[PDB]
Amino acid sequence: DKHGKFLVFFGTFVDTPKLGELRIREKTSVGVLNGIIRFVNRNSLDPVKDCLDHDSSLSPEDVTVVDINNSFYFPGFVDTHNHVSQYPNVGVFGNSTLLDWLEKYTFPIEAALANENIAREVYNKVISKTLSHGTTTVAYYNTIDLKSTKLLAQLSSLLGQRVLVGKVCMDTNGPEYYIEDTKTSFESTVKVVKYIRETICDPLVNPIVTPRFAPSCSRELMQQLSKLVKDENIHVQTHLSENKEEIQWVQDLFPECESYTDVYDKYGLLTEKTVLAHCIHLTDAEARVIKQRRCGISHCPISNSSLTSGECRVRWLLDQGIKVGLGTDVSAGHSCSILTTGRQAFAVSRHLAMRETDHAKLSVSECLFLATMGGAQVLRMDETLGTFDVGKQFDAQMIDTNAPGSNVDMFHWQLKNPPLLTNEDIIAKWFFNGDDRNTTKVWVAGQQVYQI
Amino acid sequence: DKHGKFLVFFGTFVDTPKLGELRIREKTSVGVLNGIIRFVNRNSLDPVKDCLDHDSSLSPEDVTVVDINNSFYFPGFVDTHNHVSQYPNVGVFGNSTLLDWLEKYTFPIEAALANENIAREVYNKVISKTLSHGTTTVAYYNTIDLKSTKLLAQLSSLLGQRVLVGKVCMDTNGPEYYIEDTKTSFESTVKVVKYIRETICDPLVNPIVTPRFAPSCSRELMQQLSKLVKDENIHVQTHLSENKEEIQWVQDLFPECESYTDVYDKYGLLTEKTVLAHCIHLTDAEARVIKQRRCGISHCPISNSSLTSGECRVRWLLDQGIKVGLGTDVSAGHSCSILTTGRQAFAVSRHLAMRETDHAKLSVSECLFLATMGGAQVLRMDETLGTFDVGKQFDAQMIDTNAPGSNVDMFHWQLKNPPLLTNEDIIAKWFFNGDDRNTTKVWVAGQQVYQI
Ligand SMILES: [Zn+2]
Ligand SMILES: [Zn+2]
Repeated sequence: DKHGKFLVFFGTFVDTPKLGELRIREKTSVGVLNGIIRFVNRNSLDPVKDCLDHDSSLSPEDVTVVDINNSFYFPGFVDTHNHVSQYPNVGVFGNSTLLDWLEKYTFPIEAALANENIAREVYNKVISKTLSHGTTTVAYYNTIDLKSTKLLAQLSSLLGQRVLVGKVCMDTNGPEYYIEDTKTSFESTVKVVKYIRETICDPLVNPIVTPRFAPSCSRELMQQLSKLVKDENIHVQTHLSENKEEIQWVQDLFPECESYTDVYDKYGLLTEKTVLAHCIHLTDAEARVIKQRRCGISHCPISNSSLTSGECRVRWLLDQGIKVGLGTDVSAGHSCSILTTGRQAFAVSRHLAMRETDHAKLSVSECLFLATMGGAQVLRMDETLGTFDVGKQFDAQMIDTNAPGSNVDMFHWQLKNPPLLTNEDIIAKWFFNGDDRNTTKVWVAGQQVYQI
Repeated sequence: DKHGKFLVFFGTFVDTPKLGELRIREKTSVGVLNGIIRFVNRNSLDPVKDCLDHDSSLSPEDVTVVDINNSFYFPGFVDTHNHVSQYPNVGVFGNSTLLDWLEKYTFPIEAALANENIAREVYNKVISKTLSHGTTTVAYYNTIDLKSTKLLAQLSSLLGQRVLVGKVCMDTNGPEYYIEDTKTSFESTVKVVKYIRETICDPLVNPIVTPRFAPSCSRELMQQLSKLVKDENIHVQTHLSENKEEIQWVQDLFPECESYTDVYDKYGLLTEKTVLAHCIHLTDAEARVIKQRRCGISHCPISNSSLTSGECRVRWLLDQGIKVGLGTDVSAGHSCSILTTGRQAFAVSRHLAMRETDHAKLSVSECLFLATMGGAQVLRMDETLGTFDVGKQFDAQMIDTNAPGSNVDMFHWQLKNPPLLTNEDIIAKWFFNGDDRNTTKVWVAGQQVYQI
């Protein structure tokens, strides 16, 4: 436990303060106290003295130095969309697309997690696994079950991950074994919000109102949830414009509205803290509404490709000023890793560029931005998360490209006559061939929550 | 060393004898002697007795039992296209597409490997790394250098991997520091073929004539190589129809020919043992020629996406009766893993299916076929490689989904009321979230060449 202890981390710090930038700070000291970065000193010669210069009140006794050539600190990844309850089905989907996959795999597994013994095992596994891949902040969809959603929030608090935890709302178009009535769906949401805020009462654990998607939620439910969201200033998360059959269904179910996006708009769910997953098939008018309402988009490339949903037009969304982050979308996406997700965002953008010009491509640094600051923006936490900057939370991971078993390797003669690698090249090697085995330590709010 | 010892492997064996099939044989005994599978007995109750029943000459002393719930044998992967010399640049390519990437990264690194000290390090690393990912057979492009290509063949023999080793041929359109004259390019190819066949003299190590691609090879060189290929019955490998600027260049360079494919056809390089990498932008006429000449195609999805080359129409090629395998295409593709390659073939086929109907999608089992039997077909080795069948080589890997650090996990309650996993589902979980850490042992020609 590091509360009350002044920390200073010394070494190389890599982050992405602006889309397209990759900031690499060598031989740098980062002072941290009670989870908050207090200073960042490049070319630091004396990390302890940097702390004493920063605060007259300190003595050398009060300072803990943490010392990092092939290693660097990187911010924690932000997973803006993850159905923790679906994790038993990662890799399991066959030839199916969205609506068949929901019926065949997803409602069955979510219903099964009403068993607290199963749910506890799944939650412990997913929180620990995502942390081990460097995910420090995650927006979780759970299930319609109040009690299991409360357990997920409790275990999140215990294990030290930064989370938003949602009870899924479904009062229409679900199987009889896995559906709510309207009053229960609303009242259970009120209870979970109060329980998280007043009982769990942990700055790292937030509620989030979670209408599953428009086919699952009546107009009455959406309007009731809207009012709660407004009155209590709560995050919202839902799916939008993922699959062509889904979109046709929404049009058939809500023909009084102009579009899928207009359904959420008219029934009050589009806010500055609304996280919209997928957003593939949007019209220009829909994207314009999203921009105007200041919602954020969770780009889920692994799911989108795996379920043959489509290609998210990430550059087109960014070009309009919409904030975009990455989501794993477990289990439609098979991976718990936002690094894996970033690699697939890179690939998807090139499938689009094959037809839509090079403008559509995302660079390595842009994908790392989406994986960190982008997700922080989508969660309206970018003032406190996503980079190594004064005043922000020390949510961070240690990357060691020479960790045991690493698939990232570099020959001595490549390191600064044969061609030499830049620092940027080293980061790219981790981006493409790194995995969890290179994440050796993870900190959330300046507390070490994971050790390899 | 297992020569002279009758082996019997007992456990679960998984392979793909026909495209679209996934054959799972539990509690099965596979007898192996001097690299060759001698019997496959399902529901074996006594593996030693199975050997004694198979061969009257044996005594129990002569039999070595190898005993495998979460583990199975799978055939070795076949990497039909890998530029080992480019490995220092994996992950390093920036925003570039093919022709810029060649000039900026590839000719510089290949030239640098004229230094035997560098080359030896790279070859040891790539052979060991690919083996550790389960690749038992690989077709390597090296460089234009005779001596380093000989070293690669020598180290391949020493380390036990099954290989085809090519000296690259370039006598046109290269930098002055990295180009051959025609006579040297041809005569050095004659020497490397003789050295591999007569000096290395190892059934696991074969030569392969390697015109880099049409822009690099004069008409005179291609015709001279053709005659050698025919007279000495040698494999051929080259690139075909990867990138639109490349294709335009070929048309400008060979306007007497009808197409890129027609260049290779007219100058004699299209044979039953020709391995054609990429094959993205083929006309119907080109694919028809490939079918008629019985060439095989190396599908390289990671490279194709990363360099924004295009989408290989794998189903369309298979539909015409052309054999297709997988290639890593190190370093345009960042990964040494054919499992990673298979996952990306799965994804690419769905990008095509988004526009070309579900017919274009490849299943998990089909990708595992391309990764094993498909590559064996492309190399004209499918009678002896690619499945667990009598008379074939024991090129195999042990997959343990519970190996240390595994990202493939399964809850006890999922294993045969909550939904249960099939055997096929378990294989899919490894396909999507497995990596080298699940490959715990690798055998080539019935000799263990790798241990985790
Ligand atoms: Zn989702
Ligand atoms: Zn290649």
